[PDB]
Amino acid sequence: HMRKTLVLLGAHGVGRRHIKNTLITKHPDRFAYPIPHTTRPPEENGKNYYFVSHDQMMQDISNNEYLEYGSHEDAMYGTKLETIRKIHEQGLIAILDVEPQALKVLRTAEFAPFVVFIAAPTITPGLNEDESLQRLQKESDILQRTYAHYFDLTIINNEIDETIRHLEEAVELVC
Repeated sequence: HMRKTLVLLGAHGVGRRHIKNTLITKHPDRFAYPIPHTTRPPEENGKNYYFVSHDQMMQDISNNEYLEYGSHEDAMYGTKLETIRKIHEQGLIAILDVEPQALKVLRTAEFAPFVVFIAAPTITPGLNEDESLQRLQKESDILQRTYAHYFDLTIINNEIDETIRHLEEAVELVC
């Protein structure tokens, strides 16, 4: 693989979770998702989470071993670079639905990302113009006008099945 990581940028709720899970479910021999590490007491280590002590996670973060990290209910969660490496070592493409900040560490030969921006729909006959859609479109626009330098491809998510097909075709070509 020339490109080993499919990075999906986009506003929260634009559909990246459905897209990511569908791609892996469809092609589990092609894609994988790096599960997070957490300091939340456990489950099975390595199933949905890797369990780590607070001190160990902090030491690893300080040593720049994490791609992303955050806190929730007195606990910490993060995606470790090593987890992505494991996927690559198996000849699989890692799918990462992350914030643009993650690209600082991901944009190297080691991870070789293909960065796709999944944009909010412009055709919305089935969606109420409520707070959720307005915020989705606002956030999508902020991302689009701020981080466009880093996009390899943009797909407007008007038809989610088409978005998935386009990603499959792009990956077949570029990765």
